[PDB]
Amino acid sequence: MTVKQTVEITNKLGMHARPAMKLFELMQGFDAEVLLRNDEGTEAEANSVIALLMLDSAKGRQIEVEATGPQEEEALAAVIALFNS
Repeated sequence: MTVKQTVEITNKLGMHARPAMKLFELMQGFDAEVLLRNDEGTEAEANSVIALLMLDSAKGRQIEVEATGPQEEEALAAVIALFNS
């Protein structure tokens, strides 16, 4: 059913890497295509660390999370708890 949400960072959308990178390494756990973007117009497909570096400038912005696959919720929901920190 796809899942997508806009997580307002407090100053760390996991952008850093470890957590945002877990999506990917964890994606191997959740079958889902989690998409990370900033309402700013910055778009990052959970897997393009380069793209994640983009939202790094986040710090206050808001991210739009979108996952799609069997476990897109657990995945997007796992980041969220992370995006939500």
